[PDB]
Amino acid sequence: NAMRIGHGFDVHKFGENGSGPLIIGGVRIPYEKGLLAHSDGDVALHAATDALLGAAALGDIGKLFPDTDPAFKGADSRGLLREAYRRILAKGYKLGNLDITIIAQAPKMAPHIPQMRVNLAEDLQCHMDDINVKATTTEQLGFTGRGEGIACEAVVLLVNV
Amino acid sequence: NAMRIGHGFDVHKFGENGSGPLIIGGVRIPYEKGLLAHSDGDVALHAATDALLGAAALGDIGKLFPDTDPAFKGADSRGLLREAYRRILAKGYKLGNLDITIIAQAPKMAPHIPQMRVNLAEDLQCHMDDINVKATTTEQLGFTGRGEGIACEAVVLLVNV
Amino acid sequence: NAMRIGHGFDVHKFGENGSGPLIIGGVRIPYEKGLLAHSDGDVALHAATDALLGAAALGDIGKLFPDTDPAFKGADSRGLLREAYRRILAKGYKLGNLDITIIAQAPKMAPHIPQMRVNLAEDLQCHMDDINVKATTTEQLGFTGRGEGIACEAVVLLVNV
Ligand SMILES: Nc1ccn([C@@H]2O[C@H](COP(=O)(O)OP(=O)(O)OP(=O)(O)O)[C@@H](O)[C@H]2O)c(=O)n1
Ligand SMILES: Nc1ccn([C@@H]2O[C@H](COP(=O)(O)OP(=O)(O)OP(=O)(O)O)[C@@H](O)[C@H]2O)c(=O)n1
Ligand SMILES: Nc1ccn([C@@H]2O[C@H](COP(=O)(O)OP(=O)(O)OP(=O)(O)O)[C@@H](O)[C@H]2O)c(=O)n1
Ligand SMILES: [Cl-]
Ligand SMILES: [Mg+2]
Ligand SMILES: [Mg+2]
Ligand SMILES: [Mg+2]
Ligand SMILES: [Mg+2]
Repeated sequence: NAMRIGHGFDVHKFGENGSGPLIIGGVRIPYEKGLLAHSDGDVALHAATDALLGAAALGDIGKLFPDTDPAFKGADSRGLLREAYRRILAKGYKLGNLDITIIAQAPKMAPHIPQMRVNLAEDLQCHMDDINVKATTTEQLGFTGRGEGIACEAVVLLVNV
Repeated sequence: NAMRIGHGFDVHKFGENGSGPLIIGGVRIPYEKGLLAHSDGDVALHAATDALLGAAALGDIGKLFPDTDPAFKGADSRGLLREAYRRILAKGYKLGNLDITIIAQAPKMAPHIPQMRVNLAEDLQCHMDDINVKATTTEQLGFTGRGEGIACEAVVLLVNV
Repeated sequence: NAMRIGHGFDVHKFGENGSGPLIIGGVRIPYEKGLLAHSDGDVALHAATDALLGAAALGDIGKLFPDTDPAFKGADSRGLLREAYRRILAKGYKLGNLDITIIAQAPKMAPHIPQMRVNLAEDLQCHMDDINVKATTTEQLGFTGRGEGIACEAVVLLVNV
């Protein structure tokens, strides 16, 4: 079977005005709060990993890396992504292309998108043209608009090698 | 045209502490409330049906099965899915693969995912490897995090027969 | 590379009981409020444009048409869509198919869907069978259910010409 589709969706709640600031798409972004989570809280990498595992019918991140397991407290999401991708390659698939939509009232994602694409293209061993990332606001509506957290949605295509 | 993409999204509000407990992905899940709806309220099957009808440019579930029509009060969502799939086959398409993301603060979906995949693979007459299901929390943010309802998002690929 | 996937997501907040009523999918829909936005606020066309640009790894609408730029105040979203599609064709891709899910408590989208599909098929120079549009409610949950805005989600497939 030639191609497979995958979808990922992930949310994190902000901490308080201590938090050690954002990592999104492997990029450290300046901000007054960070996202609370078992690992580094990288919403964009989580959504992307799930899209990949989902396309491969491998479940999701929780399947591969139990949230219960203390070996992943503060785990680097880029490492989790690379491991999942390794498994996807093992199963005979490689990335066709990926598209990510970050949903956050703030901070601005646009300055960091090029580096995010760099990190992803590295991690998924492909050309940067196979990675798209956008960011969008929720016009101050709902919990993202209220600034209580950031959500991220990802969509992916795997090609059979 | 070789392949077609489809997306589905569906939400249901919980009832009170009577409700007759969850059906999700055709699986009856133990819980203090059920989801109010015209049919059985199976959010995951609704999202999946819409993804399929959407890929086929057949509209959505409301198009095929009027919500107004009393013949579908408490309708089995698996039956609705099978009917839609019948129509998709009629139009010359079959499932490539499906991926589903349930968004619910509770109860835990993970124990039921294998059976959900069984029901879907049966319904869409395919191998279980063409079905992925994940569940995710919203970290207690928004109406799902607040426990007022469950949302579900589905993505699908149809292949031309 | 044969096919590319894209995802779009967009939200707009309603104005007050002046607002000059809805445009969605290029269709003017009767309503007591309109959606506030820099351009015409057409959530469905925005989500679709982003899905297209995202599949093409061209970023999103903000990339092509700065929100800062006064040349796009009240810009027609259909025009923005046509420009983006022009760029996608330039890059060697054409629409495979598109699917859109409008998320709105009200007004009813169903009466307008056929015209929306007409506008899109015109804009993306394809057959209406390559366009699907659905609408869904959020059962009065969250900010859409509360009627403070409308959200829209789009998914797309590009084929290499
Ligand atoms: N956290 C965020 C959110 C948005 N953006 C940028 O702002 C643009 C869109 O933001 P938004 O206010 O959500 O735009 P629209 O909803 O499309 O506004 P309009 O109705 O005027 O088209 C995006 O392309 C993105 O580059 C960003 O950098 N960081
Ligand atoms: N109703 C739910 C919600 C979640 N899960 C399980 O819990 C995992 C993820 O839950 P969540 O708390 O949403 O995880 P993350 O947001 O990814 O947490 P982290 O930041 O620590 O990675 C999933 O893989 C799923 O198996 C579940 O069984 N039932
Ligand atoms: N703003 C809206 C929202 C919904 N609809 C129509 O109503 C149907 C579904 O609405 P909804 O109440 O969201 O349906 P379900 O959630 O699927 O209800 P049920 O549980 O009974 O299946 C759709 O197919 C659509 O045609 C509409 O015209 N305009
Ligand atoms: Cl909310
Ligand atoms: Mg984490
Ligand atoms: Mg129902
Ligand atoms: Mg606008
Ligand atoms: Mg909400």
